Amino acid sequence: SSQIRQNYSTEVEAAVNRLVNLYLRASYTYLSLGFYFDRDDVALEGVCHFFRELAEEKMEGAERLLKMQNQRGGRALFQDLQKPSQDEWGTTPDAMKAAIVLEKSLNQALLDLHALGSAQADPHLCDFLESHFLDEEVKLIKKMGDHLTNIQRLVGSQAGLGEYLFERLTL
Amino acid sequence: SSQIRQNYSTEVEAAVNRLVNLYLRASYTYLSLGFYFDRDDVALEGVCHFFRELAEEKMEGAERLLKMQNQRGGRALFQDLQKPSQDEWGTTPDAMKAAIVLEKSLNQALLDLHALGSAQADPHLCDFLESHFLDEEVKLIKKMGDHLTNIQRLVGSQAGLGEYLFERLTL
Amino acid sequence: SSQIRQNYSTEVEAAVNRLVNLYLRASYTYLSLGFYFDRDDVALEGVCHFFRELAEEKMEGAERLLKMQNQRGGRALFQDLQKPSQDEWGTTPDAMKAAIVLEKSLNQALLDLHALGSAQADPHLCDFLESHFLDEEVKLIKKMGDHLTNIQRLVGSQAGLGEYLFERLTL
Amino acid sequence: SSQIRQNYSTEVEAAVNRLVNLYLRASYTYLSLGFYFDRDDVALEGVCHFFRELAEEKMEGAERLLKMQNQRGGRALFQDLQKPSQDEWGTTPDAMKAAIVLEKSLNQALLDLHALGSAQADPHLCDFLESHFLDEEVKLIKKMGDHLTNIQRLVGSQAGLGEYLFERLTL
Amino acid sequence: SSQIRQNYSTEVEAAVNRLVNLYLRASYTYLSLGFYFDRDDVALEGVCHFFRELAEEKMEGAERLLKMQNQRGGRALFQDLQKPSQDEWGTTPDAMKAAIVLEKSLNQALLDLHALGSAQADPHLCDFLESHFLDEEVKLIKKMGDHLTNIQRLVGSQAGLGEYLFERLTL
Amino acid sequence: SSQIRQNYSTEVEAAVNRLVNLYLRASYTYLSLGFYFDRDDVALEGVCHFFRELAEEKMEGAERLLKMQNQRGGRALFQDLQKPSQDEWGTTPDAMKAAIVLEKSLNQALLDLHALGSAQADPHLCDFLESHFLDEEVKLIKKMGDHLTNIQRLVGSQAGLGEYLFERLTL
Repeated sequence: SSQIRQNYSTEVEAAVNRLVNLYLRASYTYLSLGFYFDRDDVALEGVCHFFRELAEEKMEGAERLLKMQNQRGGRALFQDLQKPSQDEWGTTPDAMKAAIVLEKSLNQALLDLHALGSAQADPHLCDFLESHFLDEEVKLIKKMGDHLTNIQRLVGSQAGLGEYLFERLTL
Repeated sequence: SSQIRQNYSTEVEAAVNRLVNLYLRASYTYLSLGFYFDRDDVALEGVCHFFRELAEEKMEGAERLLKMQNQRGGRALFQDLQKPSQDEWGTTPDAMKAAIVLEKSLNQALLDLHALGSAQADPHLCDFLESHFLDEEVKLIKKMGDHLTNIQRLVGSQAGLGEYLFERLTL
Repeated sequence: SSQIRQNYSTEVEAAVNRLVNLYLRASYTYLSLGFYFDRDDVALEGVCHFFRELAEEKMEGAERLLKMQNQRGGRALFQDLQKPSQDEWGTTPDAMKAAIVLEKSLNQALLDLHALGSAQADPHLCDFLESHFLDEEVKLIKKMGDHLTNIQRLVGSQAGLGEYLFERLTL
Repeated sequence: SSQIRQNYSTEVEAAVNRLVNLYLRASYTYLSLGFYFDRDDVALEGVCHFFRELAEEKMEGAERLLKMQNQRGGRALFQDLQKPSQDEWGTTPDAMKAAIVLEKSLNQALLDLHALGSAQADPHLCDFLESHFLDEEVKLIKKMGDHLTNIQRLVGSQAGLGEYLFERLTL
Repeated sequence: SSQIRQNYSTEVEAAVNRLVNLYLRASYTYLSLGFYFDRDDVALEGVCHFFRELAEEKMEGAERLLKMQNQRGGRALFQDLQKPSQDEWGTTPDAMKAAIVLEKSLNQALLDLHALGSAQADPHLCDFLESHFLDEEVKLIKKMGDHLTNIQRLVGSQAGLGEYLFERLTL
Repeated sequence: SSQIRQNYSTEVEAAVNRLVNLYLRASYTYLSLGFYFDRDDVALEGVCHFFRELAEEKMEGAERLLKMQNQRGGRALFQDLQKPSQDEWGTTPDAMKAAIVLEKSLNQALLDLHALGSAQADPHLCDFLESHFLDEEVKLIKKMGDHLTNIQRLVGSQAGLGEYLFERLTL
């Protein structure tokens, strides 16, 4: 048995492994989003960069979860990673909506894990999530909502022109 | 009685306290304008920053009035501060029009106080207002008019696109 | 409905708006305290500076609450601001006691909101308060208690002399 | 009665004093461990330094607890400090095992205090512990487990040689 | 049809997508290897760092392949990523052998793609692989063989001690 | 038996262990004095700092004794540490008198050990004490006497005011 594990439930251990899978899946989704916007027939560089940077952020999240798993004496277990939900991602608003869906799903998983940690009286977990994950998600989701509002306002006017201007002047 | 007060009428003293209330009310209005434009469903950062900066400017004006009140030997008296006139502020032109209404009201209050000071033969007051308030108001109102003209020219063309471009390229 | 709001109760949203009002009221109270000590017939500069700095701190608190409200997808609503409870604030101990009453009231409002957030299973709110508000209040209240003890020890000896020495050597 | 105390239970106050005693006892234990490894007939400098540094860390923890006690308006009460459990500490693995026992005991005391604070609805305490104590303990216990694994792997091979190599190349 | 594609076969396009999957799978495998060596009951930091760095290198390879796919006018298509072949990776020699198996498999896939490109008379592909992938693989495989020889020589002597010394003095 | 011990009596060895206990007890006493003056209802920061610094000095003394014990080939033995003689320490003169009592007791223990070393013809011990302990004690006791004289002169005049002025202008 583990020489360091203390107050770390099998329930939380399993939930952390599942959350790693979710973060790696998110990273994969963002890899796909980024490279779609790099296509010569899409060609929105600021959008490609926005999603490639998020791919990296989600990988960092997964790594942080895995370091914590080992810090607590749990055992990292990896599962197959499902491919992203789409092969083509449409226009900038389509993609930004998909991103917000994805983050809200990650945020609910974090909230669910926090609730489990509170049920399990695991304050270290609760602190860990609050400190590195919950505020980052709220900030990111707010940024994405601001972006969606701007993109929608622009493409309601003139879609092609609006997409270009958002990419050039916001991203 | 005050050991320093000299040539400072009760009329001007009361009028200065009223003008402080007006400046604090203006500050409050600008706080509300700023945070409305920070909403995820409005999301015009340059507009939020424009009004938050004015909130600070109006607080500075109130503070300057209060320092002067004490310099002259008058007594600062504070009243309840009424909430801003609106909870939601519409589009950028709506908000800029409301700002100009608000500043013209502050400018008339300054002009009224200057007239009172002249009637009371109070040249220190007259100098104080001219030096720190009257030119600032004229400059600010000119800037706001220039902004309104630009915003109107833009949103007459294509409203969503125009609002975005003003926020990105002027503010 | 809000495109970003998630796990943010109407109860907490309303409570945050109420707490903003409380912080702005506190800011106003401190504005009044500060300028009272700037009067030529009170003339305690270090005391004026102490309270003017707190006025600014409480405004910053209100602004932080309002940024968070929008981050979560709630809607800032502003109410009339009641004037401070006094027009004149007595001696330095009187003023410091009033300050401690005021902070304890803000601290209880924070504790009450934290309890609501815990009842609503809102860990982001709980983290937000703990990180930016609860330790600041405990630190500030400790400083104020230390000051009150010192002022009381001094003015028990010789009131005028003691008030002067506190202002010159502590503030 | 205390002019600053607010939402700070007698239960938590007493528990904090007990935790101070535990941290000072731990500091004492580490003082003893350190100087044992400084003996000419033990002579493992990196091990002496490892434990002397922990002695200092635990004293810092006690000091932080005591500052917090006063910040909250509680009263520090000190008890006799029991001497460490051993006069001689064996080999490096013996000592590292004893260290892990000691830290797990401190970590359980922290967890117990956090639970009490949660029962008492004391979020400031909960934040304090999470921010300065709970992650430090988890990090330190992980480091100690890593060290124990390495020392065990080495001394299973050739005990004297392995002890030397750990001290020279890890510590 | 693509406005830029020229001399880029559907065969090579599909083979590039498959090679991306292989590189992402390799990255995943290295993530797992790295975190296994970070376990408190394995605790070989230099080994964890060696494999975590390779995880990053393989992700970079995948990204380079994907940039090239778009440069040529092909379409990135992503598939499910299978989990690594093991959940626990044994001792340092076990892990290094598994790494060499993995790289030889990547190198054969590169050789196979180069042969296809030569059959398809696609010199750009051939240059791309030679310039960014084929020499990197040969260098990395040589390093891994050197490491395996050293680890084997050490653990043939005294396994625990040898594993430690390799981690401390080579990695 | 010890491979280094030479001219180091069992009598001096035991006396050094006892003196370590005395220095650690003194350190503890100073910890208590310091935190008493940090209470919100005592609130004399310069006094808290004066005693917290002495706590650290006495710990350093204990550490120096323990390094010397091992240098000579003796064996450090630790005993239970009795809690300080008081839970509350009164006014600044009360506390300074208690400090002088405490230092005079440490100084007599040093003198007693020096006499023992001279009886045992142990010149290294005699040099050690003279070089690191005896002049430090004489300097510290002189400083404390100077402080007591000043505090007494001040609080004979007006106790609260005098206590404040000493803390602000001497400490």
